[PDB]
Amino acid sequence: GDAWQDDEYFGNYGTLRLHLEMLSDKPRTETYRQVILSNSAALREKVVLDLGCGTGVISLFCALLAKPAGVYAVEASSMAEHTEELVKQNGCDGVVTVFQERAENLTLPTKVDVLVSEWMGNCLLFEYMLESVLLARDRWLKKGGMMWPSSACLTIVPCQAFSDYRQKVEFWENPYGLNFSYLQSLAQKEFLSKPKFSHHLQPEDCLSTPADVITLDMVTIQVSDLERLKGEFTFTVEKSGMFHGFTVWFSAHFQCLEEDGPSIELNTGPYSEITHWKQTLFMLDAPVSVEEGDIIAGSIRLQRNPIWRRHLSITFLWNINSTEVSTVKTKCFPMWR
Amino acid sequence: GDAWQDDEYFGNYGTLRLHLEMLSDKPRTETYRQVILSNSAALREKVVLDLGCGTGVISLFCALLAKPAGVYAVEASSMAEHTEELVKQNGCDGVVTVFQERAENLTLPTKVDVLVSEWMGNCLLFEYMLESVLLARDRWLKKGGMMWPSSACLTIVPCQAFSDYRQKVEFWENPYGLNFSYLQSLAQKEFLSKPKFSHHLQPEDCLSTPADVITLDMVTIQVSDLERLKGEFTFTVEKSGMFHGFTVWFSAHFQCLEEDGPSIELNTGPYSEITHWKQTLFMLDAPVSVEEGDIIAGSIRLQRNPIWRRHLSITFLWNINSTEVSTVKTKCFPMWR
Ligand SMILES: Nc1ncnc2c1ncn2[C@@H]1O[C@H](CSCC[C@H](N)C(=O)O)[C@@H](O)[C@H]1O
Ligand SMILES: Nc1ncnc2c1ncn2[C@@H]1O[C@H](CSCC[C@H](N)C(=O)O)[C@@H](O)[C@H]1O
Ligand SMILES: [Cl-]
Ligand SMILES: [Cl-]
Ligand code: NA
Ligand code: NA
Ligand code: NA
Ligand code: NA
Repeated sequence: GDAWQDDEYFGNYGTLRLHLEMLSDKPRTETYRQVILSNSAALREKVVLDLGCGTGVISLFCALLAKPAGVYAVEASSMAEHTEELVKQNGCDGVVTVFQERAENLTLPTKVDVLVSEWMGNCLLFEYMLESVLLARDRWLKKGGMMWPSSACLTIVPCQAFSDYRQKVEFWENPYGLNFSYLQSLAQKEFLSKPKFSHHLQPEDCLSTPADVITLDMVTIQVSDLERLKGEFTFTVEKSGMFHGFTVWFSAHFQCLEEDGPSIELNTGPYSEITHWKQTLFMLDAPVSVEEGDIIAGSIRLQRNPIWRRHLSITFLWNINSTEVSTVKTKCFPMWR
Repeated sequence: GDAWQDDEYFGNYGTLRLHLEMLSDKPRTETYRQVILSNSAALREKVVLDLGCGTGVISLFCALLAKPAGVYAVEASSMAEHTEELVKQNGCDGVVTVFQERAENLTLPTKVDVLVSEWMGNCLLFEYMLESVLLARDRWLKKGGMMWPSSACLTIVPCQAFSDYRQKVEFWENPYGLNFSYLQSLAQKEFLSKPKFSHHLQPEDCLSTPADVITLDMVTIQVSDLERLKGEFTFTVEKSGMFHGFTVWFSAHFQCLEEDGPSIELNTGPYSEITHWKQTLFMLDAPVSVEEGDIIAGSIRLQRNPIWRRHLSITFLWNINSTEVSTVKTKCFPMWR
């Protein structure tokens, strides 16, 4: 409710702006289309729950690209009223049923064989729609049923971010020949203490090979596991450069309904086609130069905000060519836009 | 106060984000630098009022690139506390005095010879800082004194906007093969009823030569003139194309202090270097095809909001190859972000 900021959250999803962004994201939307196509024969006579269907696009993929026994399209925002009309104008109202309900207070006619949802936020967990997905899974997913995505993982890499640091911090040293360096302290707090959403990381700015640090198993994960997620990492710097911070993204995996089948992946990283999530940048307070062979090791922690339940803080701990504790640095980034 | 949303307006100018945007705007900031340089000798022993000085950059241009008798740097936001320190760290605290005051409640030691300000908003008038500038002019500018800018004008052109109309309106006809055309009515209201700030108009999308429609004389204009500004226009379409709407920008002119001197111009239009204002796009409800020789004539009206005094509505009236009144179309755009 108020702790979930549901008025603002679902109010935003009642306008076309966010849905235009999702549907204009071709890698994202086509991935879900490909999952339905790759599993078309296996979906026949299955009951599908599309949790948070928005405009209903995923439900329409299920009803038009396969032959399920039924599709339950669930959407809590005011968009559901239009989704019902869209389903009917695409000739699917006999298979797709629209429920204008929250997953938490959901009443469905039957349990389901497949629960498909697009719940991933920035750095995977932001806004914690995953909680709603897990609650609907526990109540409505039949034993042996399929979660789509079936697993997800958080991936990070040490990176260079020259343009960001120069434009936001070093800029103040001599703009037009004026000494504005007195503002650099304020610039570090205002521009570097928060994550930068919609960062486009270039491959040449990666200082090492990216590593998966946290992996979520969508069948076994529980709501209580989401309060604090942690992963260790150790990076060998592969090219000499400037360590400005960490870039974070995620992947989502869609297991085939049949063991012998194709598994489909949605990757939001720098080596894949850009998505509306792009990547997320976490700047250090001060950059440090590094050379090939340097070891950057530590951990990342995603700590859910105890009061504002759609928010979290991301804490990096890292050490460069060292194991001691007096050398360890840490920075905590509140995840707010 | 509340009708001026001063808490939010001056709160925004208390952070570095907006000042970084202004100072990173090289055409904007260098223009004011060039005005000071071009008038350096004429500014000697003059008293200068920098109204809304922000970080104090314009005041520092005056004290460092000329020899004025004194510079009054006035800033109502919390940035003024830092501006005072910036002035001192640039060795100008003997010439520049910082006043953390609103122009409306301003108490200066003397009247001034020059009133310089960067007050222009989107479509020139947005947020109506010009009102504050005119009130300070009436009280503090000596007779014969100089306003900088000394004049400004609003410029518009009929234009093509294919990408905007396709991405926001036509997109819904067949996304991924689905018929979402039922959403086009909602898309027209959500995406086309409001102005699009930060539009980058390309030269090849101009359907005619741009025309100045409203011109403001900064010495003679009065606050009461700002309630309703109107200008007529008539465009001969120079290339066959698609009439998607109107693009609007402005120019500001800086008269030399001496008659025989260079006059300097800041232009935010498509034939000039891009500024942080870019241009502003006003989309029609439905595009119309036009051919070379077609006449698009009508008027534009900037009507100040009577309640929310930093806002306005922009009303276009236009007619294509016609003089009658039953053929006239009109669209009113509320100026909100
Ligand atoms: N607890 C909940 N119950 C029902 N719907 C929810 C929900 N939490 C989020 N949603 C909805 O899930 C949607 C997430 S965005 C994805 C929309 C659509 N499935 C697509 O892929 O294009 C939003 O419309 C949001 O309103
Ligand atoms: N009525 C008023 N009194 C004092 N300052 C005002 C004002 N209205 C606007 N301002 C200030 O004027 C500034 C406008 S932006 C320009 C800042 C600076 N002169 C530069 O060119 O970089 C803001 O800092 C704003 O706070
Ligand atoms: Cl300078
Ligand atoms: Cl399809
Ligand atoms: Na409904
Ligand atoms: Na991976
Ligand atoms: Na002060
Ligand atoms: Na002009």
